[PDB]
Amino acid sequence: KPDKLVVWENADDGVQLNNTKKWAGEFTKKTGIQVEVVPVALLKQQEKLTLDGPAGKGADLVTWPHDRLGEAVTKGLLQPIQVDNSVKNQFDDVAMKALTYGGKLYGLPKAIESVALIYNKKLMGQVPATYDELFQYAKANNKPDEQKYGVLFEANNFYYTYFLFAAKGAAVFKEQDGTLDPNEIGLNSPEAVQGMNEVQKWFTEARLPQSLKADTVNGLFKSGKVAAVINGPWAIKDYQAAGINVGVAPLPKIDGKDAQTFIGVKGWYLSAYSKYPKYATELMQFLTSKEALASRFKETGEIPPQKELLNDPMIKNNPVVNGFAKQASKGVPMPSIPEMGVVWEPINNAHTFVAQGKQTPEQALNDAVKIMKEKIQTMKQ
Ligand SMILES: OC[C@H]1O[C@@H]2O[C@H]3[C@H](O)[C@@H](O)[C@@H](O[C@H]4[C@H](O)[C@@H](O)[C@@H](O[C@H]5[C@H](O)[C@@H](O)[C@@H](O[C@H]6[C@H](O)[C@@H](O)[C@@H](O[C@H]7[C@H](O)[C@@H](O)[C@@H](O[C@H]1[C@H](O)[C@H]2O)O[C@@H]7CO)O[C@@H]6CO)O[C@@H]5CO)O[C@@H]4CO)O[C@@H]3CO
Repeated sequence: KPDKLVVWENADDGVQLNNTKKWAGEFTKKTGIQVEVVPVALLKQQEKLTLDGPAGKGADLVTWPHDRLGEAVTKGLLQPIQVDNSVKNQFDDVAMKALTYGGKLYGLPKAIESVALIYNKKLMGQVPATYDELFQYAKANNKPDEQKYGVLFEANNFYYTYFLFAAKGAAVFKEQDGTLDPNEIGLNSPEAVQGMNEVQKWFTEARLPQSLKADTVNGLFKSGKVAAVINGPWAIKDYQAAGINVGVAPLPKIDGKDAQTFIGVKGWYLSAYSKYPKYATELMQFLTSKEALASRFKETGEIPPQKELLNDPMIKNNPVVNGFAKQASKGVPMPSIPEMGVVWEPINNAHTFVAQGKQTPEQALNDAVKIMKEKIQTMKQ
């Protein structure tokens, strides 16, 4: 049997899948090892490997945002990768430690990301100076009965709403000597309730649709109906191909200070179930070379956390990229400790309850954290 590797890439039916297909094709051309690039939705890949991995049907290389890395490692999904110091030295510090857990490196980075204010230059000449101005802009221009919006975003999704919580001094996990305590969830603190109250206002006063999803936000912006969204670098190519003259700015200052968004790092990881860890790691290196990631940026629009590429004027001074870099500079990497794998469902459920007017900020957050704590007592080895 000739050598074959399997790779799971995001199922975007577009730029990300095509770019990975290209470079895998070049690896096969060079090495003779056949590589199949299979589209699997990025946020479904970990759950799919949870089943297919032990079943012996999993991919050799997988990819998802770094926040669930600790969870993945604890569950035995991934193995550390063996690369030279020279290969490591080519990538940004923040990205490399985000893919590092328990002193071990679990991947090589493809993209570093933060949401920012993405606006339609034909609808919005100048960005609002403050969050208060931004919210008033939404309150005046969000008219769902005529398919028109001033500001639209996934306000039912904690990934996006995080800056509202951070503004009030809320944290996902408390500052117990860095991050050395599984029981330091801060998502039902008084400050966190202040953040969730801000979320509530977007549905009660800015009349944002209930049960929002990426497709709804993106589709409406692409149709020219929305002046501004809070979204990430992943949506740029799609917006530009929909004829939008896109501007990117850091989120307007909230309570007088810089907005603190999450920073995401997406890397390639090596499955613990891989029958060919040597060859797969070689493919991972090939897919994340300077040449590979420079091409990836050109096609996908996703910012590669490669040291030389981040300072490439072609990428660094790109007006679209610049806005995202600015916002990311004020942001924090998502937690990547194992207990992050218990956070997302309850907290997003809490956003849903408040958005629907079913539970208050306080009640929703209290219920969510109780659920989180209970689930942590069913985790690990
Ligand atoms: O079109 C959007 C999205 O739609 C589908 O996603 C579903 C998913 O299939 C459901 O299982 C559930 O998701 C779970 C996740 O599975 C779980 O990991 C966690 O998710 C959190 C992430 O781990 C965390 O990093 C963060 O996510 C960011 C992400 O870092 C950003 O890069 C950006 O993601 C883009 C995706 O990479 C891209 O594949 C696509 O996503 C699809 C998804 O593939 C598909 O299966 O587009 C997005 C950009 O629109 O944004 C996300 C945040 O939206 O935060 C999430 C928590 O939101 O928890 C969720 C919920 O329990 O629900 C999602 C839809 O929300």
